[PDB]
Amino acid sequence: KLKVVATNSIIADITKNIAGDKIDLHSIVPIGQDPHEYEPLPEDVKKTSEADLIFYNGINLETGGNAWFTKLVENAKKTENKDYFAVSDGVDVIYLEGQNEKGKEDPHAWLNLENGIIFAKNIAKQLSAKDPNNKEFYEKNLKEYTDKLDKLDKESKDKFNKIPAEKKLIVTSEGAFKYFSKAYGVPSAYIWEINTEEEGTPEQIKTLVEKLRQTKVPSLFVESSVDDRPMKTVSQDTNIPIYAQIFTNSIAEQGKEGDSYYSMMKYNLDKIAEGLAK
Ligand SMILES: [Mn+2]
Repeated sequence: KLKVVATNSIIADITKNIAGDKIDLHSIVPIGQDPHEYEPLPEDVKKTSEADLIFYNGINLETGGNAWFTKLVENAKKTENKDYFAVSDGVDVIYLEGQNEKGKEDPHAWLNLENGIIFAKNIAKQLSAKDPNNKEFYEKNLKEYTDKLDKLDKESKDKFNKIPAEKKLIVTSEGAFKYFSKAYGVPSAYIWEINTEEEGTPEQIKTLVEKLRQTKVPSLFVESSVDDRPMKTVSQDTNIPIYAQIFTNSIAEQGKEGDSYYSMMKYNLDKIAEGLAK
């Protein structure tokens, strides 16, 4: 079987939905772990060295800071667009502070379903190229999978468009939902910008509190993977409740709610549409 390596559980789950049991799949960043600044273990080094095909997010998720993915593919003698592929190729990139320069791409593309569809298309393309015997199987699965994501995308856009505009604001700790905001027409507000060193300072908290007091947003949200003390403080200082915990960097453990890219996004979209209609 084709030996495939995915850098994280989101990419691995999309790959499973396209390839099923036709491949030997290894995921580096485990469920619930941080896909930025991760430290690969010897098993990840060995599996990457043996892989036929490697999938990574790109757009600086795994190549910024410690550049753990760059070190991994360099030590494995794997070549870009031959052995390893960025599944984000083709997304309409967002840049930090709206400044279009290499290195300023915002990595959080999968938080809108159109980009999850692009990820899937890139995965199906490269699986079909490396394993042409299963090309028809991968294309059938790609069509079924992207139909499922597209239906969820259309339903959620219809729900957000109904929400009174004065309520439509997605508030999270990190500014990680800019792709979500662009796709769904829901502006973002947050405590700290992407790549901030000190997360949840008194200055950051005070700044968001002052912004939110001038809005009618009825609910705040908090990422399940972050320390919730900064958002709890914002919630108490603004008197706006935290409606739900939401997924950002990972799917959930198998058997739990949100244990796939689709179910993670359905959970987020359901909780945010519900919370903002309050
Ligand atoms: Mn992030």
